[PDB]
Amino acid sequence: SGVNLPARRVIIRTPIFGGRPLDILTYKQMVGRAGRKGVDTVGESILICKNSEKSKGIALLQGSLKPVRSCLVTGSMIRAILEIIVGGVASTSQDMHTYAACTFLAASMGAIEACVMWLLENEFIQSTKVYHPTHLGSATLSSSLSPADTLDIFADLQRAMKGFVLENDLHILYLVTPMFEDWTTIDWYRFFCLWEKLPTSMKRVAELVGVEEGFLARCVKGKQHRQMAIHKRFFTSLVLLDLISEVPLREINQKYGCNRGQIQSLQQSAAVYAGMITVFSNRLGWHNMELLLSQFQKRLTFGIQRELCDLVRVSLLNAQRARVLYASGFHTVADLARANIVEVEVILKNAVPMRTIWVTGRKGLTEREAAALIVEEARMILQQDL
Amino acid sequence: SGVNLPARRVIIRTPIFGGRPLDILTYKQMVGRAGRKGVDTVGESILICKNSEKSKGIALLQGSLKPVRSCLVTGSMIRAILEIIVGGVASTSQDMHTYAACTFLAASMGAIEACVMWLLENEFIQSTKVYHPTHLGSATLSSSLSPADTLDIFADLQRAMKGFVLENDLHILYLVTPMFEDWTTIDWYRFFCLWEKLPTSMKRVAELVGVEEGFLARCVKGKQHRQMAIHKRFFTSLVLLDLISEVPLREINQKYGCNRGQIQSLQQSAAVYAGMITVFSNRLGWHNMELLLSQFQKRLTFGIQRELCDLVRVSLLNAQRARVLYASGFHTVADLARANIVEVEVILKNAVPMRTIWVTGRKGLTEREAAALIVEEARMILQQDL
Ligand SMILES: COc1ccccc1-c1ccncc1C(=O)Nc1nnc(OCc2ccc(Cl)cc2)s1
Ligand SMILES: COc1ccccc1-c1ccncc1C(=O)Nc1nnc(OCc2ccc(Cl)cc2)s1
Repeated sequence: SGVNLPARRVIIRTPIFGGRPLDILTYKQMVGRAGRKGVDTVGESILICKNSEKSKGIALLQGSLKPVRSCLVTGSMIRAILEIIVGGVASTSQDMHTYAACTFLAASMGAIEACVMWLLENEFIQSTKVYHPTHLGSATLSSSLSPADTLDIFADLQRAMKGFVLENDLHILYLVTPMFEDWTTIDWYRFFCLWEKLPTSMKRVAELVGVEEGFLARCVKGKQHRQMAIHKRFFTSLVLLDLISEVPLREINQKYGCNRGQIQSLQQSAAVYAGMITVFSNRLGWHNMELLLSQFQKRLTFGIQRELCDLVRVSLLNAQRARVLYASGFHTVADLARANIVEVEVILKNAVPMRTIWVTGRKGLTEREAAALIVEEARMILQQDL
Repeated sequence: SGVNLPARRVIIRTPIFGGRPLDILTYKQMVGRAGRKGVDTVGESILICKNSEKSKGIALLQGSLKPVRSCLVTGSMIRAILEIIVGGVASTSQDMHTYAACTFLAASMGAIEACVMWLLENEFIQSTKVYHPTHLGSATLSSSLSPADTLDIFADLQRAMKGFVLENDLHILYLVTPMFEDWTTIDWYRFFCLWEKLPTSMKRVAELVGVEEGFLARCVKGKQHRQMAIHKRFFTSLVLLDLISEVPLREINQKYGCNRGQIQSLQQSAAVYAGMITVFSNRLGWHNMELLLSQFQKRLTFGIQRELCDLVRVSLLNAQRARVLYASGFHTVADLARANIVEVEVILKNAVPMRTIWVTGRKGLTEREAAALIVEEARMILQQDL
């Protein structure tokens, strides 16, 4: 389902993918890559099946795509009703049913009343029965979060304001940690070990958010839907703690047991969540929390420290071409606009963990061209932003 | 002792000033204003005395200024020793006594050893006996605070990081509140009344810093050196709360019983203290507290809200020419650089609580000239800062 990568022959080892038969859409997506346009005369797809498996293989061969659905009480319809009401585009319930008469459900061929009742009973919307957005209802639509999740997000942030720990970045990370989902398979023993070795200030954040020690890779070590979601959020917030501490990905993998792809996926998800939480607090008139969260989206997107938050504005300074360029004295995009060209070439030549330097979207770049583009990007950034 | 304000005749009602005889330096300062240069031929000072008072009056007439002193264990010598050691200008104790051989005490004609011992026993300085600044010793010299006060300041900030209240500005104000000193005569009943009417979130900050209700304008209402310094800091932090809430000075005076001169003096002192605390946290590697405190110095210097923190950068927008200029849509020094000249003239003409507008250092300014200078200052600010 990703990038366009055609191959002359596509061999699909087994029709059973992950314990379940291969999806017909997935199978079509795979076999559509068989054959390079303008190079090959034909393209070949070979699905390797056997014995009984032969039946599922022939079903995939002769199958066709399933019809499209709507997926619309439900979270999607709640989101849609909130989106229209809070935007001011629809006010009366007659308009509310008119809107549902414009959806895919109306084209495929009660719920809106239930959605309006749920939004009214949860203080997302006020009734005068003209429906008007509240402050929480406006903040949910602004920070782009599901109204189902926004209730617990509001409760968590409101509890965090009452007591906050400013001597580390872990409390500002537990709030921007999205969830556990399935980003990794948490090892309980490993978690408990890390916990037994946290600073004298972390466990303060751990107990201020809900984590424990009697249930913190303990009971589950030798073997509750919210406490599981807290510890699996604490561990997740510990990993991000090492991501914003510029710990190398291999060290994070060794200490936590999660591979680098999972760590990168988690950091991207956490940066998205941090941006959403920042907007949510900004629209709610929470100035003492939005100010704290305003930098963690960048610090999680690039996995950096605060010092590099100005250097990573350059498109070619991710988290290691900016740290080696920061240690040499360049700590600001201003010092990098006139940064001696050949100098940054030498600095990028040093510290190796022709076009060896790889840039996202630029593929491989030679050291000289890489740092030349770095200084040019710094010049553009500081020149067009004022 | 203030500005140069000469008068033809200076009449000093009584030689007894504030229950004590008038200082000879103060008397000379008063009577030096008798006579305007280039206008009067002579100047007259008349000290009105009587009966016994006549003796103190004639003593003031025939008195002379006392000799200068040095005022240098003592807090001044501790400050001087810390200043030289942490600056790196002096390292060995031989150099430390050489420094004291350069002071006014050496010119007027043990202590340095006691000061070094006090700085060593309080972790301001490390001994290798070459003396080197620590992180706390470097942070004390950076944020310009007395090392005597910096210990309790460090303890208070360190306690605040563990538990902080971000849902109001009162916790960020209790840390930047200098002290009680004598800025006002606190009325206990009034204080207790205000306290009985605080938001459901203030008393959280009050109990997180040390304030109580059993002793909060209670016992002292019907009638301990630290609890007195906390409540007298809580009340002081409440007043500043109304100063940064843009409450009019007369309303603050009515609700708190402190006149406007005392309130302005307190707000200036608190802004100075906020700047010092911000630098102290900046040099200690406290990024989650320096970020919170980075705006309160301005918000206390001008007694404004956050929205006006960009408008008050203009020299002629204190806290009421910026609020009336903010309500009309100008919320940034960018919108005020091209702000229609005649438009801001009309806006300044409105909202009155020829040169009626008074500007600090510009004396009285006509509305047209005032807002013309306002837009010119905005242009200069946004033009020379990038
Ligand atoms: C909550 O918003 C986020 C902020 C940071 C990072 C991720 C998200 C996010 C996360 C999950 N799902 C969605 C979003 C999302 O992008 N929502 C957005 N809403 N507005 C945006 O700006 C676009 C824009 C701005 C101004 C104008 Cl005039 C027109 C368009 S982005
Ligand atoms: C703690 O510093 C404060 C900061 C804000 C407001 C009040 C104070 C304060 C309060 C009580 N006593 C003293 C101060 C004071 O100004 N100390 C200062 N130290 N350095 C400064 O900047 C001058 C400077 C800067 C850079 C160079 Cl290269 C040369 C000189 S000011």
